[PDB]
Amino acid sequence: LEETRYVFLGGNQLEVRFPEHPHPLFVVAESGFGTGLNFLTLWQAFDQFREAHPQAQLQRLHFISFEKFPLTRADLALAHQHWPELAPWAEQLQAQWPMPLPGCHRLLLDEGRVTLDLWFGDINELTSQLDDSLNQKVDAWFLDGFAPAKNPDMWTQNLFNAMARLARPGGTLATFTSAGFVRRGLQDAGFTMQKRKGFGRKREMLCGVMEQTLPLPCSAPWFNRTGSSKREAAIIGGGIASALLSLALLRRGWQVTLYCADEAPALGASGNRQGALYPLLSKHDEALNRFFSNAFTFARRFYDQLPVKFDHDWCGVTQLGWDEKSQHKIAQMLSMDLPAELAVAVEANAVEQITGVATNCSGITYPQGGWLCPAELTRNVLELAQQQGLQIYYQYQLQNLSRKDDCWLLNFAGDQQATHSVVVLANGHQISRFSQTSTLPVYSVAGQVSHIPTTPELAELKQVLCYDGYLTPQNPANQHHCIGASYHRGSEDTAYSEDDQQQNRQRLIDCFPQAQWAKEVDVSDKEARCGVRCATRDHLPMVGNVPDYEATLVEYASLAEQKDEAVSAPVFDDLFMFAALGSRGLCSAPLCAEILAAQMSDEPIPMDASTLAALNPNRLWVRKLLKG
Ligand SMILES: Cc1cc2nc3c(=O)[nH]c(=O)nc-3n(C[C@H](O)[C@H](O)[C@H](O)COP(=O)(O)OP(=O)(O)OC[C@H]3O[C@@H](n4cnc5c(N)ncnc54)[C@H](O)[C@@H]3O)c2cc1C
Repeated sequence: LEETRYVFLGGNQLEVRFPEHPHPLFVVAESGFGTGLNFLTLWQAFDQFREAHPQAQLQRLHFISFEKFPLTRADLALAHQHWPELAPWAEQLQAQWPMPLPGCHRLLLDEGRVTLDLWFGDINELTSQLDDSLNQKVDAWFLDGFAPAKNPDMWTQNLFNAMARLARPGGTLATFTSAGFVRRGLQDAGFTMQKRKGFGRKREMLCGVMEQTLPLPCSAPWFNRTGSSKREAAIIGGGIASALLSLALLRRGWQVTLYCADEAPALGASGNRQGALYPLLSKHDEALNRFFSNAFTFARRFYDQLPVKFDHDWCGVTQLGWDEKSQHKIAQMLSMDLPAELAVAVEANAVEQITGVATNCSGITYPQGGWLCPAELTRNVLELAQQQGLQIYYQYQLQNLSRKDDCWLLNFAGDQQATHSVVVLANGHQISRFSQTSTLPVYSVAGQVSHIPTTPELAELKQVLCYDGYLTPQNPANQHHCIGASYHRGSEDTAYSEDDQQQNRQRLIDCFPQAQWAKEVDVSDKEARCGVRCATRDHLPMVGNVPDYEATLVEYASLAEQKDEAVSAPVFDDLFMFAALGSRGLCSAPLCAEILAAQMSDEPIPMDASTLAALNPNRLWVRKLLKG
């Protein structure tokens, strides 16, 4: 343990650099996370640092690391037992220890003080897939793992080059090994290397620093994500998206203001009483599946950590093949062989025990999922945000935006205007109401969810059912269930429809004609909540810089043939969008808020270049332009 401190903290001059670090955030990357020893050690060091030097500018730690073969958290725990001194940190690390899914996993520890990005996979396979936003963001490197002798496999020119790419100018690195090919390899990668006495009986150790500013690669500029240098932003919003975002920004030292068109928040699509938390898995869409898996697990972690009162139960969500198409989608999902803590098959006989209700058919189950009250969540997250200093103006409806020299002029309804440095459009299905956004491949889908009274037999239902519509367990606070899914493409109408009311029960009955419990559902009270989803085909949100449609057509007019020498993606200055959350919003919103707030602050974004491109707003125009 003292050798850990020596090698990795000492080798990077961290205890000295910290209090002199002229930035709010410090970024550290690690070739393997192993048992998490190095990270815990560093975390302790960081806490001691903050405790001893409150005046210091550096308030936040960011730690990126890789593990190819993660641990079961039981083994992680009893591994952590060897170092009792670190317990108070390790416990936290365990509390949030992520599920063994591929890709990037963000953990928010110590209420944001310490951010950990765990990438599960082969580090050499993953360096390729890392996002450009990560280039030169790394202040210090822990090059660690099994000794080069006895495991040369990890130590490759690939790795050295990658470390060189991510290390910011003046950034450092340290490793326990003095091995030659490592030194010369790191020198080829562009580091300036120095030997240093090893710890105790061991021999010389290596540490170096990047003493030059290398050229930044920018592989595919049409997809690239830029932030802002300005720290003051306005959000147009009042739904879950805006709330989560505002937390994420305030956390990062942003001065935030929210304008909402309605009297209160959560009167848009986020206004439901009960809504379902679960991932959309795809076997044949890589991005979609990656994103929903990681965003779903992050979502649960986040919701657990979030210090807010909101009705909810994670009771598990069960999805039944009631017919062919469904049985088949389910089948594919089960064919992709995923950890059972994510999704697992359920036979028709087990279905009654698990859901409390007999569907007379098999299905799949997401055990970590459930229902939550989105309206209460949004409302209360916003309240928390105001405490944190969020400035909210209700009844401000944004009519149009104009770009002045250093800012954005916002023109609202009712003769009101504001002026802000940065602007984010969070406003839901109305995202397209502005000239800058009018061409976006998003569309309105109105929908109606019915509020039904609970009954002794329905009270037996322990999980959210997903069939054609969906039926939630009752929320005991109101003694009702939500049952829903009315779907109208192209419709912005929020008016109650008796047709939809009736179709909500109908779908259920139709899916389980033999089931007595289902006949219990009673919509006769004409009670429902209606809202307008903003959707895309491909089913992913649009999060990032608002692209300039015309410029994007003019430039890129060729692309194709001309893919080199291309300009960065044409974009409006300091204008970002968080939108097209679909029907899956409670799942995607937290990690999106993270991705966007990270992007705007020029910090590390917790996701790979591909899935990120899959989330990008200029997506369709760009891929159509790539060919004809
Ligand atoms: C019928 C239905 C069922 C759903 N089921 C689920 C579910 O099962 N699981 C799940 O996770 N999600 C569900 N959702 C929600 C889905 O996730 C939505 O996409 C999500 O609620 C979007 O929230 P948002 O913050 O992006 O926009 P919204 O919640 O619609 O909020 C947009 C906000 O922007 C404001 N605004 C609009 N224009 C302006 C302007 N010009 N100036 C100022 N303010 C403006 C509005 O006041 C509004 O408050 C459901 C939604 C509906 C309608």
